[PDB]
Amino acid sequence: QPETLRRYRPGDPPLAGSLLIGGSGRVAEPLRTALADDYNLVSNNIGGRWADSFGGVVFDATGITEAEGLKELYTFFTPLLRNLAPCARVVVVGTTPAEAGSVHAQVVQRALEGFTRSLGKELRRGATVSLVYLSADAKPGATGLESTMRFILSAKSAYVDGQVFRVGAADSTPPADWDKPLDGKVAVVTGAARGIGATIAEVFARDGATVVAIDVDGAAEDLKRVADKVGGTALTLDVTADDAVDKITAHVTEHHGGKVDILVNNAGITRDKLLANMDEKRWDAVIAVNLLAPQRLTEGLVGNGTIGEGGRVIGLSSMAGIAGNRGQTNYATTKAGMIGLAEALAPVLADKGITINAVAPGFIETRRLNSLFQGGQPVDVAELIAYFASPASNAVTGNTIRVCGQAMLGA
Amino acid sequence: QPETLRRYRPGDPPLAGSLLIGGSGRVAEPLRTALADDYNLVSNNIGGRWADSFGGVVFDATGITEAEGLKELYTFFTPLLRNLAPCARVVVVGTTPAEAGSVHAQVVQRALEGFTRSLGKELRRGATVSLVYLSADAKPGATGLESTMRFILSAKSAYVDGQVFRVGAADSTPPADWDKPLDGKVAVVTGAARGIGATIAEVFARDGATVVAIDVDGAAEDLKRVADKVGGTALTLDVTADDAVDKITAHVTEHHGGKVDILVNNAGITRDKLLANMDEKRWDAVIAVNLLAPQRLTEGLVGNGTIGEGGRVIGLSSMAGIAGNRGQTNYATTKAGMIGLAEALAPVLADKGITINAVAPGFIETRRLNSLFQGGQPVDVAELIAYFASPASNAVTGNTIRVCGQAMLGA
Ligand SMILES: NC(=O)c1ccc[n+]([C@@H]2O[C@H](COP(=O)([O-])OP(=O)(O)OC[C@H]3O[C@@H](n4cnc5c(N)ncnc54)[C@H](O)[C@@H]3O)[C@@H](O)[C@H]2O)c1
Ligand SMILES: NC(=O)c1ccc[n+]([C@@H]2O[C@H](COP(=O)([O-])OP(=O)(O)OC[C@H]3O[C@@H](n4cnc5c(N)ncnc54)[C@H](O)[C@@H]3O)[C@@H](O)[C@H]2O)c1
Ligand SMILES: [Cl-]
Ligand SMILES: [Cl-]
Ligand SMILES: [Cl-]
Ligand SMILES: [Cl-]
Repeated sequence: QPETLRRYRPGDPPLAGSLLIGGSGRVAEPLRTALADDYNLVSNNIGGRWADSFGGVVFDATGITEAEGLKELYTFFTPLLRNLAPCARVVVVGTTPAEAGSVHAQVVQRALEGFTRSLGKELRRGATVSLVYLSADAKPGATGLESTMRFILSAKSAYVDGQVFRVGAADSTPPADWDKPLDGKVAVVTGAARGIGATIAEVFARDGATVVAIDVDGAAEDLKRVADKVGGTALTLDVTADDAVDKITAHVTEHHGGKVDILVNNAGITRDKLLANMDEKRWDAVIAVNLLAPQRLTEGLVGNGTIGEGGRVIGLSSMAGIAGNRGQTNYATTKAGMIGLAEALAPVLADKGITINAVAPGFIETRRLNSLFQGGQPVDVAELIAYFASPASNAVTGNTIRVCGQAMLGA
Repeated sequence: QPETLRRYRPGDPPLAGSLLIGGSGRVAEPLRTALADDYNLVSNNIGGRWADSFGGVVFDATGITEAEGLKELYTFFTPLLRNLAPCARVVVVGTTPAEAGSVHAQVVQRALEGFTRSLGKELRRGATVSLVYLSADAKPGATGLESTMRFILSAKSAYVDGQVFRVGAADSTPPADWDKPLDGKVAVVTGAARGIGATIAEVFARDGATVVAIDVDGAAEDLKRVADKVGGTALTLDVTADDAVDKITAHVTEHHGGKVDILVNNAGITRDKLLANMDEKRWDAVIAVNLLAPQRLTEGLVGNGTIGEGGRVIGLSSMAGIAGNRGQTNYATTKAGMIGLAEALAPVLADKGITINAVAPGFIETRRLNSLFQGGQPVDVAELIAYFASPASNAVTGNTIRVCGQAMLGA
């Protein structure tokens, strides 16, 4: 039977149980220190006695440098798995493999992904697995890791499973309130009149953001309703229009102090057709909306300073961009291009204090061939986007993370 | 209905039809020059008239630098798809995205993978798609690309579909005979008494190699039969033994002039068990054979000079190492570690003129959830390994290529 997944609501504790952090690397102790107040931390013990089920189990693998040392994964996890609660979170933290410092160490840190993806296919009742890599150059405090662990170790990550998160070397500052992490931020969401975009607006506003909801003229009525519901503003415009950057710039100058902290390139279309049967309009329309427009909005709003230091850009990719899909040579090209935008701009935007990442949804109820045996919800996608958008996620850039319940499909 | 795939046999032309090479980049013309004698090259024409079906179609995308330029994929391929023969080969050649020279160019070169993987899911009757990336620093002649194109553009690649090949900057020398590419090479194949290993030995010997077939004492009878059939030698040994490197070194010194040109780390075991139910022997045995032994044989034989300039190391990974598999936290860790060995040693071994790569088989008859709607054969795996082993594949290192018929499963 498919598990009814717990999802986030204000005031509900992050985990449905205790948090055990172990392993003998460089992140276990600073992570225990950082999470002790908001989580119910418990220590490991040889007797295998714990009053509560584990809501979260984190293994710090950053100290493993030899294949003989991989046995620590086995000895740590085997006594703990039967105490996992439904919808528990299992996380392994390693070192970015190319930075691990020796051939042997790079081999074992790379091997961790085989372990985590397999373990995810063994967990039951909605529990998920995650692999987080941390740069070898992060400071001892590992503050740049905190927003990633807090996203994973919460109900917000309910439909993210089997994924790899890649954290760089930079220190982070926490938001004033981890429960309102986007407080004071101005967020532009394209395609916000319906679907995933409308839910992104709601989750952003839940987290304290001021949302500029963008959609086409034909959706003006629904767009205003979304904007009013979230306490934000509605901007009707076609993202392919020549003056799109001008219009967004004028709008946030008029209403929101002249800046954009978060840009979500969510607007998109499909024109499905086998390539042998496709005409030019079906190709061109899809490239214009799904690839040219996100590139132009991102470069234009960074280029005129509207998005500045602390900025966050998130693009909507798709599993079709990663695995391909019959009838979608146009669409999948644009969604692989959205990954390309994150990967190509990440070093360029890092000089400006801006991150850029991509989310690749799988099956979103807008089904069963995944570890959670169910389809995702729009809120599950919006939560991953909000994680990237956090002011505390400054050390997370160039990532593509799938929100798919650990779907079988992929590359 | 599943297509009966054409596979390689000496004297059969490489393609089942003509070869059309197009696109306006830096590889179209030198590739036409290199392949003109052995292939039946035809030019594109606006009338759409060709006497024969296409056995191969190659599009050079290295000149595309702007998303508006991606339309060349559409205009080139749409008139050509209906003339593809059964088991045809479609290839797109691009530039390594991080080397493409501008943000816009990196975006479009990265986007090519969405296009190719989608097109593969539209081709019919056994035809396959491939994406090849070539370093921006390759010389105009693109000689380092030739062994990759010749593998793809042949029946040898029958079960390789949807994959990405990554070619570096180095020039290559062709073998004296592309139909006996391993002539004169000494190849060590572990686990060669049965299964995929026995077929690797046969394909290597077909291609002209002298094979050292390695397996355990209990398989001595079958091992000798394989060795005799391929004209090579049998070496009984357990690859986990302390003196394994010594014994291989002594064996090739006694019989094969003291050197190893090709090492295939194929021996492997499984001990499947849910991690919660697994004991220490099931973990340790799998790490010892599948990860520690390949690392030790590779580093030991490079370290004592038995594998030198021109050497080739190929490891057997697995789709389980990429996607994970229930009950295989031990096995999948080792198969992700085999990818880690290729990725970590590639820069170290490049200083010695040695490449190292990994092959990840999917479903090998030892089924239907792939683009070819059928399971692979051991020969299909062996052909991909022989491609890496070619003396002309010196510009191919650090690659992991799946042999899966474009399986739906993955990461
Ligand atoms: N299962 C899924 O729905 C799914 C899966 C993977 C990825 N995605 C991606 O997620 C995003 C949201 O998908 P969705 O299913 O909610 O889509 P949708 O079609 O329901 O909504 C997209 C919105 O974008 C708007 N839009 C389209 N073209 C526009 C333009 N030129 N200018 C401004 N607004 C424009 C539409 O009017 C619409 O309100 C898209 O980028 C889509 O490709 C969706
Ligand atoms: N479908 C598949 O068969 C499949 C799929 C993906 C990957 N692989 C990998 O491909 C390789 C070959 O698989 P296979 O199915 O042919 O396996 P197999 O079990 O049929 O044969 C492997 C051979 O290795 C030998 N071997 C095992 N331990 C050894 C040791 N310590 N020293 C020396 N020889 C040893 C065995 O005796 C056997 O002859 C393995 O690495 C396997 O993990 C196989
Ligand atoms: Cl450490
Ligand atoms: Cl169609
Ligand atoms: Cl060029
Ligand atoms: Cl079991």
